Amino acid sequence: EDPDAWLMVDEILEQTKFLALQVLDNVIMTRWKVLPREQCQGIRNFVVQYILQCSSSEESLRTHRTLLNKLNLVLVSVLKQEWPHNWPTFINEIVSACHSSLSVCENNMIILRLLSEEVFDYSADQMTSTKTRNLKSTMCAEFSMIFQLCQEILNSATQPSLIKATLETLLRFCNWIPLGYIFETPLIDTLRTRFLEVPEFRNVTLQCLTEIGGLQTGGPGQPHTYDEQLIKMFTEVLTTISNIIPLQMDLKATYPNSNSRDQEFIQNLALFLTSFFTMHLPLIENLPNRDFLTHGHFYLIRISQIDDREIFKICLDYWLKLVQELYEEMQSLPLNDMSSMGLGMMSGGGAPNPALLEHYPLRKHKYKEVLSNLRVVMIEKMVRPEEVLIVENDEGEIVREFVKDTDSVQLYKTIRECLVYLTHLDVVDMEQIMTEKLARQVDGSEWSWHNCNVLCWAIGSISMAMNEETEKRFLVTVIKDLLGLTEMKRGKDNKAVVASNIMYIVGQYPRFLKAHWKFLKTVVNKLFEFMHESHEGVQDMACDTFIKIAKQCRRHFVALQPSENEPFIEEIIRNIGKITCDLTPQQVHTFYEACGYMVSAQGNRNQQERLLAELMAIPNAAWDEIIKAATMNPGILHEPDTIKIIGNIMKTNVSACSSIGPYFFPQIGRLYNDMLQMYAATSQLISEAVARDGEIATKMPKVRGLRTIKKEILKLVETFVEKAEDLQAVRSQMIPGLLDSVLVDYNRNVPGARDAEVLKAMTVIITRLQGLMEDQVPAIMENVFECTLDMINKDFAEYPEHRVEFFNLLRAINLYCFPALLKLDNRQFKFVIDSCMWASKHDNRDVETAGLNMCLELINNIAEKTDVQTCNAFFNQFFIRILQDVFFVLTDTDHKAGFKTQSMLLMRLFYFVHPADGSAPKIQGPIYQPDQAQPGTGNREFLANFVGTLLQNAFANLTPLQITTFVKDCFELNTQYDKFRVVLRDFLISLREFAGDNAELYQVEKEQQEREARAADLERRSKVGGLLKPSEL
Repeated sequence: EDPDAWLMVDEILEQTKFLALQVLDNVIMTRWKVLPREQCQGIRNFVVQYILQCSSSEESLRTHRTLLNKLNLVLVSVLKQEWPHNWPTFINEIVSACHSSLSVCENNMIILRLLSEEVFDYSADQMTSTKTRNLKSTMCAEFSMIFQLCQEILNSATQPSLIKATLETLLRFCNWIPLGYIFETPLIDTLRTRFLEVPEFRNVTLQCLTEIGGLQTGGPGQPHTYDEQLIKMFTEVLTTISNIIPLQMDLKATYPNSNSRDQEFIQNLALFLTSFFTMHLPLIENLPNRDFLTHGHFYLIRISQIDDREIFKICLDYWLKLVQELYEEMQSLPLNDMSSMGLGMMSGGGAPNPALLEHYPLRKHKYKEVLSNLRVVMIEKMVRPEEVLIVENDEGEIVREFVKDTDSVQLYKTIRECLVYLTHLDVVDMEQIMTEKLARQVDGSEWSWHNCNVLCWAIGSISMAMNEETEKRFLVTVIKDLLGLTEMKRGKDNKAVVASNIMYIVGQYPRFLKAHWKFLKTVVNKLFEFMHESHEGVQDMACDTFIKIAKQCRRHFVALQPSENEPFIEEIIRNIGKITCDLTPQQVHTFYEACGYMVSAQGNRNQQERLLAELMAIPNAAWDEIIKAATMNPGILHEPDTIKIIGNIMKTNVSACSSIGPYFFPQIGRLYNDMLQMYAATSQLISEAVARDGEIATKMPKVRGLRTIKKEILKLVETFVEKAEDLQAVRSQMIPGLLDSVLVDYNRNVPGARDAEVLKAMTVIITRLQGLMEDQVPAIMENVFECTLDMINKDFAEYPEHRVEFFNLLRAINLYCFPALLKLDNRQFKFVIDSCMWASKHDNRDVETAGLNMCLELINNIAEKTDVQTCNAFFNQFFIRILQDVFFVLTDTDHKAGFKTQSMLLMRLFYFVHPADGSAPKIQGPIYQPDQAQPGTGNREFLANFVGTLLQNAFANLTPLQITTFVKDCFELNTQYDKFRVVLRDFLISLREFAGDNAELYQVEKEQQEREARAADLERRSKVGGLLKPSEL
């Protein structure tokens, strides 16, 4: 036990002694109770002495720096255990030690910085609600001594290392030091005058000042009001900064040509300004000079210009907070009340004419000039929107990208928000800036892909912020200019960029087009032009922009425009093939979806039928051709070409049906019969393929194709069933034939052949139809239930899709077709329960959630919707089975996520035995489990006893009385969910393994706060136009 270490440090010879030190530290961490008091005191004594020996000479210090480092680490390690108990003296000892030699003082500072790092790291995540303040107040007296130390040290020092370490320590202790002690003392003057100017001390000095500025003064008068001191600090520091940084100096170009220290300094400056402004802004506003506010914000802009993601993130956050605070002032105006006259700003959207408010005494005007710059920079720092699918790769060529980092996306949202607020503050100057940049992009030869892109992205992203009129004018100019750019600039790249931008913009402005149809027509034809170009990305974006525009402005296409002789949709239908010539099938599907929206817009039923007919003319004709061909021989069906084609037709129909909805029935009835026959055919082809080539045949491409076909058909059927309005007809006409086609086949098919999409379909049709599938339910269970289960038993993990969809199917059945469920054979029920229980016994959170949900719905339905004898027998077996399993799962370290439902489930279980209401108490289920277990009659008593027996297994450290109280708590709190689950939660927390398990148990409490948060965010955002995307409405 380290006697050999003492001898080691001296007698040896150096890696080995360090290793021994690490063993020592690891042991002290490992053990603390075992040591005898004399030996603990002794080890502290000797470690202190050995520290002292190297100290007295700076040469020895620099020579032994690593050894000193490990020594200090061991010291802080022991310190965490020993110091909180009883060691005030150490601090004073350190005070006397710094007043001994320079070196000793340095080491002391390093030590303080280390201990502070170890404790403060633990306490800075705390948010400093109540705890950090109390700790501060308790150790205030010692901290004062520490201040006298740091201050006088700062005054006496001449050695760089001393000053540096001192400042580091001061930084670490800033929050903890009494604020009054800080402010009354001329510490600030000392920091500014000597060290801030010195390059070496400058960064750390600035970080300290930043921390002081950030310091919350939650009492304006509680101790004293420190606004006056802070103002002096900010002013003088700002002046010094002005001296350090040239006005003419351009940060953007300079910054890349800089080392780590300088960049870190700029970061420190941004953090400083942002922190101070965030916490104490009105102070500078009220100042008469006004120069410092504007100068600081100008610095903020210059720094914001710099191309660095971190710095820019900081600046951006502050800018957002500022512009929100400024805007909400306008929002809180009495002028809102005069919205009726047309005056002021509506609660909705629409930026007000800036001129109307210039006569007001408002904060915004103070920043007027600054704002005019900010917008520009915000335009310059705009990023690629969600909708845009193409980007120039580093190498050169334009390419298509599916998704981007979340970090980029949230950045986009924040920047958009800022741009919107800026636009609201002054729509005119905004319009002027964007118009200028636009004119330069078109003719001014300020042209670059980057500039054009960011400008256009900014333009599109301000939709609904501007009132319809200014928006109208501006958009007219923009559209003309971009069309000009579209035809003038050539080459795949240039045209791709221009087209992309114009498509995004027109995508973002539906309302303008609604009142100005000619532009709508023009941009549509231009979309087709873009569609025919070589690059796939422009095709995709053309189709997507088209579907957006169709979605928002569907009604106009059906209507007759005064300009045109016929409805535009009619024009589209005839030329549809020519348009879709170059398209990939997905693009085609999207197209047909948009057209589907347009068809959905039609109020006239017969015309709707006609339009739908002519719309599906091509897929229907192709379908008929294929039907004839397959009718002659179904061998053609098992050909890659045919499979892919049929799949395409099906997907097209899916898109169309998805957009049109309830009025798709004329189309489907036509196709419906032949689909069933195709389904039966393909299935039969599979049965032959397997018989010839064994069960392995399913792996081969042909069978995979057949299954693909069947799946597509089913997906179409599902879609239409979702959209249906006439449930009775669907039940009568579609369902029996559908089940006739799918079920017996599904049963007879081999496991390889069986497809989960059938189960998905059953789930969907039962979900929509509800109590009309009840008659058909026995047929489904007969053909599905027994065979599917055996696919789970033999193979534990296999057929996961089948697993999830089987369970979800059962959930749908019980949830929607309960009265039908009571007819099941008793044997099947146990399997149902087993599946339900396993569903919880899995690592996947979602399927588990669904499982516990299903069990809950089950027992609830048994209680509330069933006769008492049926229910009480049901519980006679399943109450015990379920309760047991639920407890097993809850008690496990894994499956913590399920707690949210688990909590409720138990609550219900107890609810059925002893409720908290009733003049004469109402028992949901009277009789209990079979006699062989216990002949002892009584529910509550047996429940308590049994729960105790199970609980003793979990943890034996519990008193029988603890169990007793817990059970009673469970019984009385069955009425209130929150209280019950909380008590259970804390009770679980008490356990050691659960203490180390952390807290997943707070799931519900997390959910509620996010619900309210999002509701608030959406509420304030709705109050401001532009913040809501049209599609999000």
